[PDB]
Amino acid sequence: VPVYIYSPEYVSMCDSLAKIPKRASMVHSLIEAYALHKQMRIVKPKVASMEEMATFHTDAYLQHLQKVSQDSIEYGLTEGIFDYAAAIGGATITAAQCLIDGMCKVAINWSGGWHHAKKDEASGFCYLNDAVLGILRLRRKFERILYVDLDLHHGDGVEDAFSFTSKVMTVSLHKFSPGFFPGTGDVSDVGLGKGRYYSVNVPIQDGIQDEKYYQICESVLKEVYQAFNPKAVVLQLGADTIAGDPMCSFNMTPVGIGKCLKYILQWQLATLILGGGAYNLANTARCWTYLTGVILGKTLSSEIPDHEFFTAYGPDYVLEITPSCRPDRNEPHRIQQILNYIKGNLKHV
Ligand SMILES: CN(C)c1ccc(C(=O)NCCCCCCC(=O)NO)cc1
Ligand SMILES: [K+]
Ligand SMILES: [K+]
Ligand SMILES: [Zn+2]
Repeated sequence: VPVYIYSPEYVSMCDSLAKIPKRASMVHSLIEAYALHKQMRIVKPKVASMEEMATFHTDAYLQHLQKVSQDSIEYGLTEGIFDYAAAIGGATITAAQCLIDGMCKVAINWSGGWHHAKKDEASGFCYLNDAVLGILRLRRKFERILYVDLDLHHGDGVEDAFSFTSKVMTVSLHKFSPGFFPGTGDVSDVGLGKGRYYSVNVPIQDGIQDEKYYQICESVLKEVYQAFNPKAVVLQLGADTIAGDPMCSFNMTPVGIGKCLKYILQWQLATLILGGGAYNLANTARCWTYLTGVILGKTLSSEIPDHEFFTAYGPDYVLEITPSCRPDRNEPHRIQQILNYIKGNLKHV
């Protein structure tokens, strides 16, 4: 039975210092309104210790972050932000611990996925890279970890953490366009040194929809699985790809993301599920509730059930999201060229 990382205090903490308010409450409240929590093993998250956070971040960065939370320019830098970051990092580590111990094959921290943070630098509103911390916890048991990042943005912090190693392969599908954050992650970015070809990047343009996205994702993950043979997976599912997000870049629905998730779940590997960037509150809850249903194999009712935040689901009050009427800017020949480039990189793996 999947593990669901959750406590009322954790959700309150996540919404107190969140970049987007009440997002954690709405996601959990919708999952609860669909009664999906009854089909999962609810595990209270522990708070990450200083030593656990220092598995990736430097002592100087963690000490400075802890002080200002009580030369910030140097570390890419709010009251209480350190306890917030330690709570989210501890939640992802707790999920990874559940996977190590064989408590489950899928463990979910929807409030995690803060993929931009570097060892000594906050970045992209990420003060602590819980995805890296979770991978490093999984490295206690699993020899090869696959990190898949389906956020709108390039998972640069996670890729940079493992750029020099072949024990962790990072795969990011993201918007890539001059001026678009964080600006890295071209298909030519393949890692460095012993990690060369163990970073995979799929640059994508505005307006992609469910069918073409899944064709790209399935093609990449199929070749990655055969070449890399991962023993565990960490999957980042930032909902800022979803139609109606203020980012207004991709044109996805949770159904397309869900097919990517299903393809990974079929591998039967230990799988750590994370959230990520997401800026439409109601659509974020829609997406991650639906994806929770996919994890559980359950079909959900279309009408948003009556619950605390029902009035936020206008004007339609249904779970389904409709794509926006705007163009797909992705040229099929550019996409194929990217797929050819990646296939050639993975022959080296
Ligand atoms: C209030 N408002 C509309 C905004 C405030 C800040 C930014 C921004 O700094 N953007 C640059 C940093 C982008 C970080 C993206 C985080 C993300 O989703 N990563 O996956 C933009 C808009
Ligand atoms: K991504
Ligand atoms: K790597
Ligand atoms: Zn994002």
